[PDB]
Amino acid sequence: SGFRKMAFPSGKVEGCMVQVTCGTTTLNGLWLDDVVYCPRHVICTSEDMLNPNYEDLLIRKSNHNFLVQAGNVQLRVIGHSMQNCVLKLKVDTANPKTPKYKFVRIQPGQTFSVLACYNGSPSGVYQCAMRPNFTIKGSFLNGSCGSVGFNIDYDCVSFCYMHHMELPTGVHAGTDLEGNFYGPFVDRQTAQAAGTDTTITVNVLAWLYAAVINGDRWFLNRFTTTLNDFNLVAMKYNYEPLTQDHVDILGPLSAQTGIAVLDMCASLKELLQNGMNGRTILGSALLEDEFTPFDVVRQCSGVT
Amino acid sequence: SGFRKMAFPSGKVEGCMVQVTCGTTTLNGLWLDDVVYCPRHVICTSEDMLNPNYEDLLIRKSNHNFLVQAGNVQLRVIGHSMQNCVLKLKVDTANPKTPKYKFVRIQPGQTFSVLACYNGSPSGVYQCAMRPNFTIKGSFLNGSCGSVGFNIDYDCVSFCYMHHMELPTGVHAGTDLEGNFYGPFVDRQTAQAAGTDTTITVNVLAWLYAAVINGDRWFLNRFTTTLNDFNLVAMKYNYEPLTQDHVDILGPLSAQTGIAVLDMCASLKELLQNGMNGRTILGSALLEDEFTPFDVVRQCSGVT
Ligand SMILES: *[C@@]1(O)C(=O)Nc2ccc(S(N)(=O)=O)cc21
Ligand SMILES: *[C@@]1(O)C(=O)Nc2ccc(S(N)(=O)=O)cc21
Repeated sequence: SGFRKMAFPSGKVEGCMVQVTCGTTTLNGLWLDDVVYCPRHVICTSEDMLNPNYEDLLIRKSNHNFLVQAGNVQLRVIGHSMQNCVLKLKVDTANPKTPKYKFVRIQPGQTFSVLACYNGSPSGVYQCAMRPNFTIKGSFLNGSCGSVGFNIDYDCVSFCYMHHMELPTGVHAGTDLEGNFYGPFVDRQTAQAAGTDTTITVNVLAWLYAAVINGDRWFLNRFTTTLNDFNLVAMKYNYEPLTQDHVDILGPLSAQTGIAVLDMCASLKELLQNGMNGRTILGSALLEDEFTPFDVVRQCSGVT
Repeated sequence: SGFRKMAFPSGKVEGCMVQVTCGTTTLNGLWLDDVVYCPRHVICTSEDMLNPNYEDLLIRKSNHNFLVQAGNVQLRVIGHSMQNCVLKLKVDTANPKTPKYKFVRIQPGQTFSVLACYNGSPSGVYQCAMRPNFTIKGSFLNGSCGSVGFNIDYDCVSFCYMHHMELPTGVHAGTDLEGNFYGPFVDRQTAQAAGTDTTITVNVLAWLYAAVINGDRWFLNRFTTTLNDFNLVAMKYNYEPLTQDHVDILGPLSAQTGIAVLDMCASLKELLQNGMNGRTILGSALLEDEFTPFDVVRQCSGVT
C-alpha cells in the first residue's frame, strides 16, 4: 500500500564519492577501480568559465595539481586525461568499495537516483527523470558538480549522469560517464537554450496504473480512444506522442489491472481536457511523469 | 537551484539490515552492535494477528527459532526479549558496520527517511513526515515490516521509526526503536481509527520560504495578518495552529529572505482561501507539508 517517489539505496555510490581540488576549484569525483571521474571544469576558475579553452587549461596542469581526497585519506594521482567533458584521474589505489558497475547513457523519459554531494560528502538522494529536452529538474547548489545519477540492478550500479551545470533557467545539465552532455549543452557559463520540454506520456500512464493498484480509481471513465485520437490531445497539451512501443511496455501493468492501455489513454485524455477538479491522485494535484513503467512494477512488487 | 523531496544517504542504515525468520514469518531486522531489533509480530502467523497474546506466543519460542541472516551469513542468537512491540535478539557478533547512532522518538510534523526493505534487502529510500495523527503515508508492501525511519547528523544516525502495520485505510503505523507505537495503534489485525489528520502549518510556511529562495514568488502579496487571524483560517482548512514557537523556528528563513513570518502567513491565508488558480509552487499543485524549517535550511545551504 502507498506509492512514493523512491530513490535507490545510495550506499554503493556513497563509497565511491571523493573530493577533487585543482587550484582553487573544488567539486565531487567518482572513484571506481583506480580511476577518479570528475567534470573537466574543475580546472577552471569562475573567470575561465565564460569561454574556456579546456585543452589549453589542462596543459598547465600536472598530476600533482589534482588533489583527490576520499573521506580523510589522500589519493596519489599517477595520470590525467580528458575524455569529452570529464577528467579521468588515474590513482595508484583501486577503491576497495567499488561496486559492480556499468556506464550507461540513459534515454530521455527514463529515471534515475541522484546522490547530491558537496566537497566529496553525500548530503542526500532523490529520484529524477531525464527530461525529453535532456535537462534534469534537480536540486544542485555550487559545489554539487561531480554528483552522479544512477540505477541499481541487484548488485550492479549503472551510472548514467554526472552533474556539470546549473542553467540560468534553474534547470540542470550534465553528461554520461564518458563526458558526453545530454542535450545541446556545453560546459561554458553562457546563455544556453533548453528546447521545449514535453510531458513523458508513457510515465504518466504508468503512474495512473500505480494509482489504480493503490485505490485511486475516481479518474477511470466509461470511454476509450485510439492512438491517433489520443496523440491529437497529447499534441495540444505538450505530451510526448504515444507509440506502440510505449503501449507494449505498459503490457504487464495492463495485464495486472485488467485495464486496456487505450482505456487508460481515454482517462488521461479526460484529465487533460478537464483538469483534476480540485481532486488528487496518489497525493498529487498534477499528472506525475517521473515514474517509468519499470519503476511502477518494481515498487508495486517489492523488488530489492 | 531547485528544491527536491530529498532523503538522507542510506548507506549507514543499509549496513544494518538483516532478515529475521521465526517459523514461517519473515520480516526485516536492524542489527546494531550485538542486538537485532525487529517487530514482535515476527512470532505470529497471519492467523495469530487477529488477536495475539504476544507473551504466550513468545514463550513457545527459543533462541534457535529466530533465524537471523545478514546478506548471506548467519547470526547466532544467544538471547531474546520483548520490549513493548519490538523483539531484541542478542547475537554473538557485533555488527562491524554499526554506525554511530541514537534511538529517538520524533514529534509529529517532523520528517525522516525510510529505507524500505524486503527479506533483509534494501529496495529504496524516501522522505516521510510523521503526520500530526501519528501515521505515515509511506510505501510498504507485505514483508516491509522492520524497515526503519531515521535522520543523520554528520556521522550519527538517529533511528526514529520501525514499520509494523499497514492500516485498512492505506496509511502506515509503527513504533520508535523502544517498541512504543506512535499514536493509538496496536499490533493487531483489527479496525483501528487514525484520528483526523491536519496539515503541518510550520512546514508549509518553511516550504513557501524555499519557493521564494528558488524563484517562485507569484504567491507573495501586499497583505499581512496576525497569529489569531491566521489561526482562524488554519482552523477552517484543518491546518495545525501556528504558535510563537513555530514563528521562532522560522526565524532564520525569515532573516535570509527578508520576509516577515506573518507576511508569509498572509500569503498562505490567500492560497488557502483562493486555491492555486491552476498554478504551481516548486513543481507542486498543492501546499507541501513534508519539509520542516530545518530541512529547508539544510537543503538550501548544502549541509552534508
Ligand atoms: C558545479 O555546481 C560545481 O561544483 N562547480 C561549478 C561551477 C560552475 C557551475 S555553472 N555556473 O553552472 O557553470 C557549476 C558548478
Ligand atoms: C509487515 O509488512 C510484514 O513484513 N509482515 C506483516 C504482517 C502483517 C502486517 S498487518 N496486515 O499490517 O498487520 C504487516 C506486516
